[PDB]
Amino acid sequence: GKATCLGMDKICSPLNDVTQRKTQIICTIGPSCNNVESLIGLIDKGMSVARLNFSHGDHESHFKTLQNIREAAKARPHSTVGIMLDTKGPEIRTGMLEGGKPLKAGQTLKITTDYSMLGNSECISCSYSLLPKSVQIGSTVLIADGSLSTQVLEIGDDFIVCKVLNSVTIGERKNMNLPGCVHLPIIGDKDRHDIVDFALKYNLDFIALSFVQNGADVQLCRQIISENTQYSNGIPSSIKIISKIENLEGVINFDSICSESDGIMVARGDLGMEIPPEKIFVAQKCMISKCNVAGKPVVTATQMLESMIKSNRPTRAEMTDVANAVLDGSDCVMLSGETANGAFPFDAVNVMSRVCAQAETCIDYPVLYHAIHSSVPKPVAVPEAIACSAVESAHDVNAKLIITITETGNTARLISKYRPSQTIIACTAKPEVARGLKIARGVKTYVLNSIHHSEVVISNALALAKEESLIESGDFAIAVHGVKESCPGSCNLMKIVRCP
Amino acid sequence: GKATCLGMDKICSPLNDVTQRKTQIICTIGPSCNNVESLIGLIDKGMSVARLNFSHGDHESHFKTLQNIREAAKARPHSTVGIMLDTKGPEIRTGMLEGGKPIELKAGQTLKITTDYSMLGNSECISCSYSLLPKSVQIGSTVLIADGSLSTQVLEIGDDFIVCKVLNSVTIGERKNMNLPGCVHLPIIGDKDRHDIVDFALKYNLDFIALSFVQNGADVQLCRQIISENTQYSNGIPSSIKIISKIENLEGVINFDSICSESDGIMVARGDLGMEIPPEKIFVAQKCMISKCNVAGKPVVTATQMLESMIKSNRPTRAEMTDVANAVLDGSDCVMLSGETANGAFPFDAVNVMSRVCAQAETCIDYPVLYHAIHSSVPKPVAVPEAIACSAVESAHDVNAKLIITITETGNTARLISKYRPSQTIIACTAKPEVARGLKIARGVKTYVLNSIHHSEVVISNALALAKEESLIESGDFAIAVHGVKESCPGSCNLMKIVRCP
Amino acid sequence: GKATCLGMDKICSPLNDVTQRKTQIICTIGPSCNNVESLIGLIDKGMSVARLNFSHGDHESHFKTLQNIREAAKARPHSTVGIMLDTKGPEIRTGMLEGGKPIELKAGQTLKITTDYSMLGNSECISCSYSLLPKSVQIGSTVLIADGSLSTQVLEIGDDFIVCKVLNSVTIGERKNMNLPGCVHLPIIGDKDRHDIVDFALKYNLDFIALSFVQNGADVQLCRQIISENTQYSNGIPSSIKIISKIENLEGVINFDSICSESDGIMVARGDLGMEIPPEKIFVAQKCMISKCNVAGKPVVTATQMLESMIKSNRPTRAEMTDVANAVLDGSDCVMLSGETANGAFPFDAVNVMSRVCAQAETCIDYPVLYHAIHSSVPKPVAVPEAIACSAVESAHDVNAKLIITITETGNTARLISKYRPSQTIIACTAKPEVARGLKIARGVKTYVLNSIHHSEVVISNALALAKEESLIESGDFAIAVHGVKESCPGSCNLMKIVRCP
Amino acid sequence: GKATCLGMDKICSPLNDVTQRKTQIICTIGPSCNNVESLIGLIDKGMSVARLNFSHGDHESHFKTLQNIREAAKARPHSTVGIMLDTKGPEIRTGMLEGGKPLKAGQTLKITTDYSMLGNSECISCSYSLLPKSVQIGSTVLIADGSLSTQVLEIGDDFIVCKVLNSVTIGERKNMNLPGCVHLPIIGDKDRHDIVDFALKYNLDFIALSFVQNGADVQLCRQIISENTQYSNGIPSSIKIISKIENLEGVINFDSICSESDGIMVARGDLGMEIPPEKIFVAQKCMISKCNVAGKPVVTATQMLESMIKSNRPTRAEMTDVANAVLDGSDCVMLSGETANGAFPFDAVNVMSRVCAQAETCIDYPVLYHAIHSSVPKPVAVPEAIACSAVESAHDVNAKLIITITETGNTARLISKYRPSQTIIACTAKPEVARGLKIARGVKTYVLNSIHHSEVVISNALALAKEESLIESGDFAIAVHGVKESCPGSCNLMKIVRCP
Ligand SMILES: Nc1ncnc2c1ncn2[C@@H]1O[C@H](COP(=O)(O)OP(=O)(O)O)[C@@H](O)[C@H]1O
Ligand SMILES: [Cl-]
Ligand SMILES: [Cl-]
Ligand SMILES: [Cl-]
Ligand SMILES: [Cl-]
Ligand SMILES: [K+]
Ligand SMILES: [K+]
Ligand SMILES: [K+]
Ligand SMILES: [K+]
Ligand SMILES: [Mg+2]
Ligand SMILES: [Mg+2]
Ligand SMILES: [Mg+2]
Ligand SMILES: [Mg+2]
Repeated sequence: GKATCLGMDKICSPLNDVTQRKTQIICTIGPSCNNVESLIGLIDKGMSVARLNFSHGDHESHFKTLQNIREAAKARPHSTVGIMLDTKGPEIRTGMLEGGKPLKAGQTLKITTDYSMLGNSECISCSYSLLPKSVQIGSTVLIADGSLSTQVLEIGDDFIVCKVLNSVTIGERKNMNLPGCVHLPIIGDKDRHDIVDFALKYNLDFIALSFVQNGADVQLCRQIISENTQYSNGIPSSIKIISKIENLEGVINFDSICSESDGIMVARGDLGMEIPPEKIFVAQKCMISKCNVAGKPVVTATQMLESMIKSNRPTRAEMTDVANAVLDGSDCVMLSGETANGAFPFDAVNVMSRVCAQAETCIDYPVLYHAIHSSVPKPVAVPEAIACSAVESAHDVNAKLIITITETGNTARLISKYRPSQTIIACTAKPEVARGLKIARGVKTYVLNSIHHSEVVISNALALAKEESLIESGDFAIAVHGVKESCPGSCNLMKIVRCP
Repeated sequence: GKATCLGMDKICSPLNDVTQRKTQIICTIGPSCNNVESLIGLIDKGMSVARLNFSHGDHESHFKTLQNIREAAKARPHSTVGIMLDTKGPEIRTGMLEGGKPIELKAGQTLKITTDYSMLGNSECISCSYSLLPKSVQIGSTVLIADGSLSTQVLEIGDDFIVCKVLNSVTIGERKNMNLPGCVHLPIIGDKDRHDIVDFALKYNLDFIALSFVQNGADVQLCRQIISENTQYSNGIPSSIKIISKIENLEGVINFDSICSESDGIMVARGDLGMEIPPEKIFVAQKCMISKCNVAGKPVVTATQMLESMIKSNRPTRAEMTDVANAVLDGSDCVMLSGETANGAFPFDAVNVMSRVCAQAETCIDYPVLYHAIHSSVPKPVAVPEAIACSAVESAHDVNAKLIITITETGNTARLISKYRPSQTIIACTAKPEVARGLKIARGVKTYVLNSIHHSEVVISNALALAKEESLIESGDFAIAVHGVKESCPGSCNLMKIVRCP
Repeated sequence: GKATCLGMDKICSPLNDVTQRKTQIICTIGPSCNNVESLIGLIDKGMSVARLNFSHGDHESHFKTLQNIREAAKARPHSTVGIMLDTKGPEIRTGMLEGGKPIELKAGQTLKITTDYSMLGNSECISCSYSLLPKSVQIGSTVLIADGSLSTQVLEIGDDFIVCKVLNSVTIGERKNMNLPGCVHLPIIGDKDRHDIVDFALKYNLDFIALSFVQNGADVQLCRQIISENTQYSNGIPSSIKIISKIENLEGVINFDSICSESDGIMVARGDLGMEIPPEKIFVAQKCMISKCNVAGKPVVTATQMLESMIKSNRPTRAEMTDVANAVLDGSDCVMLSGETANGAFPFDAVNVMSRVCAQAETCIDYPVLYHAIHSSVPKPVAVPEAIACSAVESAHDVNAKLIITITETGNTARLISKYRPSQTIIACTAKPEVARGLKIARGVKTYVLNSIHHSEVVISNALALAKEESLIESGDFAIAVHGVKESCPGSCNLMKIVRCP
Repeated sequence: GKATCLGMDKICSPLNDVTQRKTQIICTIGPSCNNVESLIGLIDKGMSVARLNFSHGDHESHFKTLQNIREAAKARPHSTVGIMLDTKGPEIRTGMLEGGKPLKAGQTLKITTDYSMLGNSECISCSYSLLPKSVQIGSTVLIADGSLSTQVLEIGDDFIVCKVLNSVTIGERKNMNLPGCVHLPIIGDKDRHDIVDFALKYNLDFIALSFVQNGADVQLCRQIISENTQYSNGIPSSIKIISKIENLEGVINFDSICSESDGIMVARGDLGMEIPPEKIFVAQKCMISKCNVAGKPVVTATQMLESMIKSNRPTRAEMTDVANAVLDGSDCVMLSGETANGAFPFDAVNVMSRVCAQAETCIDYPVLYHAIHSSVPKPVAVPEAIACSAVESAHDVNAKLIITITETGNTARLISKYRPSQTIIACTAKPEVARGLKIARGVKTYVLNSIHHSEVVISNALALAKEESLIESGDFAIAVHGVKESCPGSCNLMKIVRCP
């Protein structure tokens, strides 16, 4: 480690201190940060994308929250905020309890498939009616992100009984996992409805597709998008499909899924089920690596600052956990309970940002570039060659910025794949192109009315980047754009400019 | 990363973990595992080294525990257990609480801290071992307690006390450590520490001195002077006891290169590097120091308490396992259990978990990349043993050997092989038990203690037989054997055999 | 080697050499190719640079030849021809023979050598230009004649002569060069050489001074002082004429690093490094000096006469072609024809052969290995032009471009691109002819001279059109274009375009 | 180039001077060095292998020469000399002339298929009776190692007429080449006879198989060896087959030929025919590289010191030519006319040796080892792993020698493949194993009565190597051998010993 020890040589000196975070941040929006004032708070602390978990909320609160995010967005024109719909999918939920939270290690616990039943510390409810017919005796049934472990003793007609293996006092519409076993579709009636009549209807940027198990699941979601063009004038939506790997089937079929998807989302808590706890990091590190090579953005969806749901400070363990997620090659990190129903959403996003910024300094960039550069077969398409020259030139002359003028975001995604030390600024006229880039590592975006006068776009971008403390006068920047006529002809070029 | 994805390809198949842990494990010995039956329990779950924290216990319990470890050692002749004395040094401690029970401090509350150690403290007022506490703190100063779990800010400074605003909701017990601003106001090696080194570590022939709060090369040179001067208990030959320098402050990090060079090993804990290094920067220091050690060929211990939840629980968290795995991937030779073994409800389960996670994380190491990295760091020409060490590791990989055997009087070649970080378990065959124990912080070194090492053919036969009974190798598998010949080689020489297990 | 075996896979298929030579060619101008029609002949077969060896000719023939080269230049506007003055320097020459005819010396015979230059010599007695010849030789000393083709051993030393035992059966002509023991007894830059530089090279605005027998940096600094002091013929601006230091003795080899640094290029001949370096060691020196030049980014010329057989024959030998190929593979920017063009029977055929062999040897270069080698030799950060140069060469490879175009007022970026040794022909577009001519020793640089370079879009259009008519590129093929923008970039900048040939 | 410039740094210093040649040397035996005193002369100057070109000589002179080589061999017990039979094969020869040597550019030259005809400067003879029926008009016919070029004007019943393209005065049973066109077998009646009743009969070491065109040609030669066991007690001879690539067919089929053969022989003069002169080096460099990877010894058979047939000194061009042959990766070089019918055989071998020694110092060994090491797939057989450790250890501790005790020469051939800077000494009880190793780069051999006491073999080898100025007291040597019992078991090992 060379870059990591240059980091330690700075820790041992009096001096300024310069770090700008490139890892994108997803914030799960809920009661704790639902209003316009909180969402502006999250944007300032470094929210890249707003996540709506459609496992929670109702028709009314979903619409209200969308309006609040977009009102908060208008109050910060220099920050672009992506909006992600996270599908319910074939999840299984506990039913509601009598009053509040109930369970002691060694006890038996009954689970009924009558959801309309107020549960206690002996009998609880289950949303899955085929629960007895999809379980054997000795089967492990995990509850609440796999915090409560149980073993099935008895299987009835419309119930099961489970031996509790943990002392814990948590409940109320928490998730249930049935490892190795679930006769539910990946994209059900509700999910096809939520995609068409919310994600497509209100022109969202990301569908986080829950429990993806093979390429065909992603092809199905793409078919729904191409078939339902009613809310986009008859042009298929450019909304991005982020496949969530939540089970061993997904891991087995990763190569196919990763290829079909626009991105990948992995959580340690989900893979916990069928894959032994001491093996999960193997799967997570490999899938992230595979994504880095494929040039597909990967999100570490792991809840990594759990202590910050109740505390204003995290633990040292939690910071090391985030740092390793970044060093593993994560494009993007995610806050769940810390933002959605926690006491310190702003502090949680702030901590996540600072740790990410620090972990990014320990990346040996040369090693990483030459690794990815040698993975792509030659010859390549012009944009990918321009992308490489941008990243190479930037390093060679110690530029602080890479600016790309784009109608699609193609060149920005390609530059992001080569993982430069410099912040990427994607200058575009199309807001959905700007929002769509907000899971890509290191991509800030500037939304303009025109991109036709390249000299002016680069001038205005350098000026705005100056006011965002990304660059100073005399510093180098790489500018990248196409020319349509008299280049001669059409072309793509790369300028090494100086910030005035 | 290709080794990581070969790991994932196995997760998705019908087969049956075929993995042997190479990362060494230190177990802190205390009330929870003090007896002979518990210590045998720790050996079976994979204890490499027994740690005596001389911040705790008294003259009687220290000696009693030493006898118990060595009785447990006799009950497992095929496992070698190193014994480490961890010095008190210039630490600062909280006093006793009211007839026990851990107090629940609430964020926002005030906490008084007195210089009268003989005072039974409560959830408003606690004690401090350091009499110059008020004269070494300003108002607004952060004072960290219990491996920096409780953060507090000083409101008032009295004659012989301070008052502190608690910044955390947290539950802390008795005689926990305190950290104060600066870069240690006491001697590194005091009267007690020079006494503990000479009249315990040297007197009872221990294997490791874990030197607390090392701040520069001179601190290690001082400890070496004490060892060389005090030869009374070792017939007049300086003890070969190994000095493991603990980096517990920014001064130590600044002076690491010097410390690392002087020391036989290095010990780092995330919990100690609290203060002066911001929490979000510590991993930078820890990863760099571990890397530097890997290059230098000095064993490095991650002393971080990483399975804290297992002090009260039978199972760890998924976060804690990922934390251990990353410590191993970062390049740790050695991991450490503190509260999990010393005063916890599940010592055996804690060591078991640590072992299994370590074994899994080791499969994700890209070995070729790591070997060629370290091989190209050493300048040529080299000493014969280091050339033999490289050929052992190369040959082992080339023919897919399961074992590297070294017959040694010193442990020199074993330490060298360990530095090149082979996938194969190293077995150091020796007639000197202190050579065997001394190797137990070196990544991947198991040891076989014999009465003689004179007949090389027999030592290798017996080692392959023992390795067979330890499920390290099977019949028909290749092993690399490495030893010297004293006469008629011709002359003296060092050689490397590619043998087959019968 | 994989590029070499891709070459062999093409030798075994139905297709049709698609290859353009990048190695530059120097042609020595003399009686055999002195007229305007011959020089146009040399341009068409691939002459990069015209060499005037001022060891030969007189004031009149030098001026006449210069006019002929420049008239030939006007008759081929799309080809740029550099003009090189090769200094006499401290050389020693044989005198004239009896009304001509080359003498046949037989191994074992004696040969007398007199200090009376005005003496018509025979196959027993020849002349010498150096009056201190007897006073700078011992008995048994080896005296080499005609680029070290005739070896002789001194038997007797007289007042104003020596007698030598011939060691070779060989046929030598008039006014050939002599080499004597030591590490040059004359000035490097004499009265004649300072005169030839100022009142010919500078006076008539030549492009290269080939500085004979350079022995250290100070020799090159002296030549630079003469150029900077004598600005009379260039309006008071120091001439941008390029100094190519010739390493012709062991002193030069010893001091190479210094010489190479001071010089704009380097010239080495196997024939010169005769004596003090054993014949079987010369390739060691030549390969090393060429390598050093490749790293330093200074153009190096293999001045070795490699097609000697083609002075009398229409065809070369297979040995001579392998010799040229290896000169190119060794990393030569530039090759040279001497007798083959200057006084030979087949100048056009000689240049033609040199071109075809060079083109073939260039296909066997593993380019990736060569780029990453030179890229990792330069420390970061770098100047903008060198970063643009790298991106040009990388982009060119990545998208399989056939051309790299650079618009330049200096030739700076062209020289930098040339240093990274791309597979693509470089076209340096410039308004200054002396910038175009100055680039003609740089590997792979063709040049296009325009009246203006103000409209970048038009320069690139016209360059692609001209490159199309020179069979360098076809419609639909990619080209890299590289130039500065002076205003509204924003500001000034340097950029790289990936364009398509129409 | 690092090693090449360390060579130049030594050229510029006062100091000792230490080089030992590893490239093996083949000497073609003929009238100029036919007697016992000359052959001892060649051994001292550095002859590795004696070549009998069976295109020349008769039954009597072949046998006489074999006796002389073996008498010369007995007079130098510390030097092992391999003996190579070079087959006539499907070659074509000019007939004899009237008295002495005759031809002017532009003239016509008649060629008759009546071999029993004394030829002049208008009409010459040809050994190939099907010459008119295997040529078209405008076909190029090369004579005397392709020195005389001609174009065919007319084709008769039993003749052709050719336009001479060169002024040259050379003749008398010289070779003829017909590029692109020859209805002769690779192994004819004479060649099967020469192999069985000379090479096998008198227990020679190498068959240099002329004009090999594919794997099947080598398989045929191996069939002859396995079928004819009469002169070797019924055990197939371990004689080595060196396939000569003399035409484009051979180059096309190289991979197959190289795989089947024990070695490869390439001459620039032979490939000159069908492959344009300016392309030959491409073929030669590639085939040598391919051999280096495959671990098969390759001989540069090119006549490279032609000037030394008449002169006591070579040209600077000729030395550079030899040096490049070595740097290209040649295991072995060859003298033809320089030894066979030249004025200075001893000087020719001496020059070849000195140049080879110098060119070997310019080899960057690390680059070459890691190149070949990464070409072999793992896992490997024990001997190849021992071979690598030998070469690695040798470099790491700067050993001067690698000693291998062998019954087969297997480990010596493997060590030779990894191209160490150190001389390899193959200690063996079997002389034909010693002789068989003499084309392998850097292998000297010591023939003993026993190899059973390993300690004594290594002692005696270090002592002999001391007397051969290969090593001094205190210098390191690598020793490599098998142990049959009590290793424990059987094994192969590598010792780092010190020369006493
Ligand atoms: N849209 C929402 N409406 C109400 N509560 C929400 C919403 N989104 C999240 N939450 C709350 O915040 C928590 C954040 O966790 P998250 O990962 O989104 O859900 P889950 O508990 O299903 O894993 C949820 O558990 C829930 O208590
Ligand atoms: Cl943005
Ligand atoms: Cl052990
Ligand atoms: Cl040109
Ligand atoms: Cl030999
Ligand atoms: K969901
Ligand atoms: K302690
Ligand atoms: K000259
Ligand atoms: K033959
Ligand atoms: Mg969740
Ligand atoms: Mg502790
Ligand atoms: Mg000359
Ligand atoms: Mg021949």
